[PDB]
Amino acid sequence: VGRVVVLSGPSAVGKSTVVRCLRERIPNLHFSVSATTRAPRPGEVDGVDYHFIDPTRFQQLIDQGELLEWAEIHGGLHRSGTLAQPVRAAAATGVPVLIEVDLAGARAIKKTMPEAVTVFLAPPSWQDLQARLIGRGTETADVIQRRLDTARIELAAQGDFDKVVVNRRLESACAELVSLLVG
Ligand SMILES: Nc1nc2c(ncn2[C@@H]2O[C@H](COP(=O)(O)OP(=O)(O)O)[C@@H](O)[C@H]2O)c(=O)[nH]1
Repeated sequence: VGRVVVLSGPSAVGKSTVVRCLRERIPNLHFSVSATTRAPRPGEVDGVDYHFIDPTRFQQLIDQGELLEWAEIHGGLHRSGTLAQPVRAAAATGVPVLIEVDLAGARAIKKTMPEAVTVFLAPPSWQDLQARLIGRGTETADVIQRRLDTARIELAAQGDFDKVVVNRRLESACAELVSLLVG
């Protein structure tokens, strides 16, 4: 049976890098393909980038308990979420599964699939995260303050997760995640 790992963290401690490294390291890793009700962009392939479904069908899936989690995107322009069945089928086939979501999505997945392993990717320090959020300083004081407040709230509840991987260095953080996925 394949492990299911749920990767989350602060909304900007940086995850598309770690995900890329993980997919290169584990040749048959299944990266969960979310359902959405927006339309495809040119270049997007149904079943690969998203599972493109229509608003009516998505509501069916909600009511039948077929989403591990879902949310309204841009205040309800459309919806996106994680489908239970592909994840369960991949795991029963023996293939490891990675789900990458925001913190609210990860909290919801722990309820619908408790055997999933939740991992919070933390920064090596507060000062490290703060420097990245100031960045080049092209954002106003009010926006930066709001991002610093948001990060503190999100960091303060890393205890709800099963595992904390501290992102000190790409190669060791990615190594720790490989151990969880195929160990
Ligand atoms: N909770 C939930 N949100 C999702 C899911 N997939 C994508 N989203 C959100 O939809 C938004 C925009 O999607 P898009 O611009 O195509 O690229 P993305 O941001 O990397 O997913 C992001 O804020 C995501 O957090 C999902 O499976 N579940």
